[PDB]
Amino acid sequence: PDWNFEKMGIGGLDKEFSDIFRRAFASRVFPPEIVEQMGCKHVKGILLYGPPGCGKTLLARQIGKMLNAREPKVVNGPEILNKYVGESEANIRKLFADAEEEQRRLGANSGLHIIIFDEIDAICKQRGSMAGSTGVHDTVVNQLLSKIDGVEQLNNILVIGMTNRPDLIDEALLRPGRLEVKMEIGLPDEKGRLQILHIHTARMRGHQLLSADVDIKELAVETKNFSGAELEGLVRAAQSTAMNRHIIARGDFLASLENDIKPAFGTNQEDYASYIMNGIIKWGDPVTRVLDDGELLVQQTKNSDRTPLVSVLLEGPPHSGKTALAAKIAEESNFPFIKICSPDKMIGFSETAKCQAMKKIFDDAYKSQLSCVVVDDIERLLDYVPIGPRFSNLVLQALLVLLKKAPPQGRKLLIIGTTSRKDVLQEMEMLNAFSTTIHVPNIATGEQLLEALELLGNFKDKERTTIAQQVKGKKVWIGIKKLLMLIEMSLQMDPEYRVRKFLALLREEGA
Amino acid sequence: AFSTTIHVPNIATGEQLLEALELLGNFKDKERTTIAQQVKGKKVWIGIKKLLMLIEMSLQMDPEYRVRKFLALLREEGA
Amino acid sequence: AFSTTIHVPNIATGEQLLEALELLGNFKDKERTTIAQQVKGKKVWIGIKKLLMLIEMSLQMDPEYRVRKFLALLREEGA
Ligand SMILES: Nc1ncnc2c1ncn2[C@@H]1O[C@H](COP(=O)(O)OP(=O)(O)OP(=O)(O)O)[C@@H](O)[C@H]1O
Ligand SMILES: Nc1ncnc2c1ncn2[C@@H]1O[C@H](COP(=O)(O)OP(=O)(O)O)[C@@H](O)[C@H]1O
Repeated sequence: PDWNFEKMGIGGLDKEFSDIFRRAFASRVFPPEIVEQMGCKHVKGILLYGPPGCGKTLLARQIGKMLNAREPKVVNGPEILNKYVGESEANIRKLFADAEEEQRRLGANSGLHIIIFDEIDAICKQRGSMAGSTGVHDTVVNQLLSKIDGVEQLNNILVIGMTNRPDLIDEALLRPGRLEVKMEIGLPDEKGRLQILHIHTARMRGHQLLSADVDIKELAVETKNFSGAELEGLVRAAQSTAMNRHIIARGDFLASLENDIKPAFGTNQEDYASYIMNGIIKWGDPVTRVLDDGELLVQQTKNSDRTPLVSVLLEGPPHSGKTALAAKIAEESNFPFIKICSPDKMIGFSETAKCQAMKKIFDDAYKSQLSCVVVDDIERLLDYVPIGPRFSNLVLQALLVLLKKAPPQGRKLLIIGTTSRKDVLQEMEMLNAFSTTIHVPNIATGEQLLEALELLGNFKDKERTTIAQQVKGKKVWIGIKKLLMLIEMSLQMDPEYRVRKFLALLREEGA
Repeated sequence: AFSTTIHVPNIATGEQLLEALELLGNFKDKERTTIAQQVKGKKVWIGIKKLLMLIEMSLQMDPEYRVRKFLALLREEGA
Repeated sequence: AFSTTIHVPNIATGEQLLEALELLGNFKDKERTTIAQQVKGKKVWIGIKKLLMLIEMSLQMDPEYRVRKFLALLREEGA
């Protein structure tokens, strides 16, 4: 048995490699004298899927190193497509034909010619047969499988499939014998990451550049979700500070410093700022009780085995910063995975491009254990307008099934809408699908207003005395983003005229 | 085009509802009995998949306020 | 554009019904005496392609509740 992971190359996924070893590759490592009776033909092909950056391509070559081929030829799918019809399929034919010579020449004792596809998922779209929608590339796959399971079948081969979209592949491409067996890779647990860190450090520890104040046990777990690929870049970044340390003139952690730089596959901390200008200004009880409620039912999820999915939307009148509150609710529990979906970046897209950004985000999210995702300004991406009813049916349809779509077993998430008007939604039947709602009343009163202004501190006691004298009495109904807007508009004034400008403008709010 | 149809009734009855709690065991005898005093001679029309979210959302709470918000959020739906 | 039409009628009479059942032979005369006394004087609008579902869907029950369900189902459509 040659399958031990004390060999350094990869780690953390030990069970999955064990499995392929268990049922996939046992035939090829066993004394053949027995099986030569049984005539058991080997797996010709295998599939493994998972997130992109989790070190799958070093598995394949490692089994090639483990059980020696001449060498791998690795290819990328898009590296072969041609406008000219003949060329693309022919390339594949060359790849296979390299082996057939040895197989027929040297019979059935030949060594493996191994193949790897970096991503199939474009080429292996599931063709379907009818007069229309035959397909664009539906004829390359025929040549492929005809090589795999075809006439003059060969036992001289091994082929590795790779994808991040396992469901689009045709079911016959992967029927048993052509590729029988599938494995899932999922983003590694902290144990796998401490192994990986042991790996990439193993030279540094030996060369003793980094001798001190370095613990992988904490430094692994402080990140709950990363890809093993980024960590090597991280280690390279960790290597960069010692070289950026000698710009001034034997190694230090800069990891705690640099982790803020890195966009993860998972959570990001640097996207708040555009959404959070000012932080969370608590003007009164409703604000704090709301985000307290957020902190309340988040625990529901994290402590629930029977409700993986939960959902709310923060409704309220406009310009109350519901977006910001949702962002804070995300930021409050230090989740593994948080992400924004917003029209800001999906701008100027068709009804089926933004959908494919959205399915991308959630199926990206499904495979994390615990997550919080947020969608802002539902009305906008739904492309709602009152004059005419107009919207894209596609979007809400594909959205609400996701609100009713449970992720795979053992993974849980909550989802957050910021919709500012729900009458449409009640009419449009998204509101029965959401579990529950939050009214976010905008500030209704001056006694709360001046309090907030004291928290900001723009205005003096006299400037504030002005307000306190004139109106205690009105109930002003105002969204706060507008408040900030016009104080900044009055903050520029002749000081004597500063305040009553604010007041006069403020009395134009309506209702 | 469809041959026949079958109406799944939603759960009208408090007793029937109470039996499910009795079945699931999310709630203890003391509170369930408190509900029995509270809700009987009563018709309640709420969804099952709604119920799950209710009992759990309350089941994460401190016990004193737990049931109180439960039936409050339940009575949020009259019919 | 159509040169002519044909109205196809739908089964109007327990008479046509029960003789159709004489034809199929699924139900024998004894139970049909009951169904006779049930249909006479009343009108029926149902087409047979739906009937031929009702026949077997009732058939799969035990014989005693057989015909009572059959007609009791047909109450819905006949009304
Ligand atoms: N606790 C708070 N109360 C009120 N406003 C806050 C609070 N915390 C932050 N904000 C402010 O909310 C503003 C965000 O704007 P806002 O999200 O209200 O526009 P919007 O509501 O998305 O627009 P629309 O009303 O069309 O949805 C920021 O300036 C932010 O500082
Ligand atoms: N144990 C491991 N787990 C995850 N990733 C690893 C591990 N060991 C190495 N890696 C990194 O995983 C990366 C995989 O990159 P590659 O396979 O080229 O892109 P993709 O993973 O998207 O196909 C490699 O660059 C490698 O540095």
